[PDB]
Amino acid sequence: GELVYGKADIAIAPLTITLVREEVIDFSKPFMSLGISIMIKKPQKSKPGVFSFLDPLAYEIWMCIVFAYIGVSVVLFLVSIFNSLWFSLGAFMQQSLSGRIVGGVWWFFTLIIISSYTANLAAFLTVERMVSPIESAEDLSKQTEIAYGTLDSGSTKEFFRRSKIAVFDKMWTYMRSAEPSVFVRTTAEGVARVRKSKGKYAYLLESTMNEYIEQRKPCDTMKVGGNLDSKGYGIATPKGSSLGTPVNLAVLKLSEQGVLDKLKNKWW
Amino acid sequence: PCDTMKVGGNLDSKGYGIATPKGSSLGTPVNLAVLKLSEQGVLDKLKNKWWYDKGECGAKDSGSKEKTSALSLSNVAGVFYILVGGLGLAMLVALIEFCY
Amino acid sequence: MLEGNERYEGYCVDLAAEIAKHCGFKYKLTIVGDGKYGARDADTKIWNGMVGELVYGKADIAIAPLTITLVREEVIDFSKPFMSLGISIMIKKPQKSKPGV
Amino acid sequence: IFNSLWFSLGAFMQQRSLSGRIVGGVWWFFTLIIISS
Amino acid sequence: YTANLAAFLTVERMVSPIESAEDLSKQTEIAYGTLDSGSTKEFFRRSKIAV
Repeated sequence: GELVYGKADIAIAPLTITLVREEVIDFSKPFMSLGISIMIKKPQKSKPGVFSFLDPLAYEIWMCIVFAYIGVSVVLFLVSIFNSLWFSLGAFMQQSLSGRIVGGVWWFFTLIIISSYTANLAAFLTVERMVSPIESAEDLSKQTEIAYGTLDSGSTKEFFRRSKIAVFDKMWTYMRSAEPSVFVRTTAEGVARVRKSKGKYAYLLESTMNEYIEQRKPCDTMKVGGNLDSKGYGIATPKGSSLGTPVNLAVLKLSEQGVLDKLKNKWW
Repeated sequence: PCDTMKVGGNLDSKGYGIATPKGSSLGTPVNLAVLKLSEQGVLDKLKNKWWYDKGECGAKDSGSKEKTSALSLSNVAGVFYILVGGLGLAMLVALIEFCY
Repeated sequence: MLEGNERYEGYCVDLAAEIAKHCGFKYKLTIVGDGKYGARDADTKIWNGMVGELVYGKADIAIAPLTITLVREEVIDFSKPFMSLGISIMIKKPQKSKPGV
Repeated sequence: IFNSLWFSLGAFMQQRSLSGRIVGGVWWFFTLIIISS
Repeated sequence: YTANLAAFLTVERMVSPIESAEDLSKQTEIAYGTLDSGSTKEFFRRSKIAV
């Protein structure tokens, strides 16, 4: 209102470019691209438990070795009743020509398994490999353990409301019937809800603000996956002003000489 | 054959546009009509049309390759196939010992 | 077998009809010369390309993936960007190799 | 106890009753993991 | 034998190359390049960024 009413001549600020603002003043070309990204708290994975003890061998090897135990402990029944299983449970306990190469290929078989369980068990106490989070936004919509929402009023809530794309429509039919209120009051209240959720709540916002929180304390959020839409800021001048075109031709000289990206790499 | 994959973000910020002659009559109205189609989502809908929809690797854009925490079942198979290969060779010698 | 605007299909072909829907004008689809872009010679200082056919009167508007640059902005009027992009990385995604006995 | 710790230290070492036979089995796979751990 | 098995598991557990511009600039096994004449090559020429 300070440009159309004359209370200002030019404006340089993170101002989104829209169609309604273009019918009153003159917008320049964008100086920084952004879009709706995803922000989540770093997978710390400081939650030790039993589901991580059997993590070495997979859910299919732990359950495949027993088919070899009872498969060898029952062969000792045949190569020699309630005493053979009493000897084989006492044989698979501590580590005729038929029964000879039975408990030896079974040795060399339990060789590699005990050799392999120890090998990979060192591979995840070396690097926590902590950073393994959901990134694709289409993956964020197919679950309900971890809630997600947006701002109660803004350009972000109106993006999912009128979308004729299949992936984004289901994201909307959730937050409309999701109780309790998955919507926050301000942007300062939305960032404070992901931090006190033990990693059970998410927030969507622009990639300029999402790429800025990741590099600030307490250093826990991380932008995951590409953005959802395409948008950019700009500079405005009054219609017919003597600085509308002179400034528009100046910004494009900045991005080509690597100045806008050196500024984006400076304050971020 | 969907053997490529975009890794990381973009290094620089650039974009395409529609061009009109300087002072052309259809200059501003198209500039306004472009903002109308971007906000109406018609731009990202048509972007999703000829890329993912009519694209030949629509399936190669949903699957993910991550660092598995566990050990592979395949390498352990080389041991199970040499164990049962000994259990079977063992029962072949039990019969020649029961007759002699 | 087709003729006119039905011959060509793609992102811009649907973009053309949608631009001609909120501005209403009979548009004829034409292909520029030799798949040309916006460039300027150093010796002759002659422009060529889709940008060239807009300053020389052989066309009225150009709709294509045209990189928005300063040397192109001083001569024609660019609309707002309808598609953001950037230089990225392409690596052959591996890890499809299968362990064997 | 003088012969049970004699046999438990001797059964800690290497990695005829069905009840005692299954005792020898669970103690290996438990110590086998801690030695691996 | 058990000692050699754990070395290869940890090398690949490093997960390389990770997705980034610098990881591509840090190793030289998997080389990298652009186009000979275009807006892509001229980008790195006059770039005053360390990476």
